[PDB]
Amino acid sequence: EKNVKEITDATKEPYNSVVAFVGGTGVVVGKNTIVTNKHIAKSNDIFKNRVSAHHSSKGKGGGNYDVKDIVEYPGKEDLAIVHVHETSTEGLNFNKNVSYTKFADGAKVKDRISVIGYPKGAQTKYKMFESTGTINHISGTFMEFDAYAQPGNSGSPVLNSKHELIGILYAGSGESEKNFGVYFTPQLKEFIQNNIEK
Repeated sequence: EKNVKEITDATKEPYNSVVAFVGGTGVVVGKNTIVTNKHIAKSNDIFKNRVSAHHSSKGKGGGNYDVKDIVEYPGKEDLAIVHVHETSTEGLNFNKNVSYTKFADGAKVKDRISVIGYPKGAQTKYKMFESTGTINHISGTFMEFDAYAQPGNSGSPVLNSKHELIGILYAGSGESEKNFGVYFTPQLKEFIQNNIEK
């Protein structure tokens, strides 16, 4: 499926839970807590760069926030969580400018999904795009879906028809029209919930 539309204003749910990294995308899951891919978190840590809360072309941004620390998932799964300092250098509060996306118990094959991220964000000046598709395969922690994705879309939220979080993108095949995701089992939901700032 190639149905890709620009989200020109990202101040509303669920788009205000999506954040921009340099190399890709994350989701806001709880207080001061962002979920993304491992290499997105790791390579950002050695440049010590900021994250942008729901940046869009006409939206009015949610601020730019420094990273506190990074917690990686010990297993094989491409999952890292990221903590921010909640006060930006403009004085914006993180938790007043995002929403927390809900989990999504669980998913089935042939479900319609949305992938929201920043494909080729360096070339677009980081426009937010929504891409729709369908889950073809779920096996344990793995899932496959046929929504159009460009790199970019590393760590992009996969949402169901009720704006709830099924998982995140980590890999494409090969422009890509079969892409692979980290499907959030209860065990993965346990890990994320335990690492939300309180």
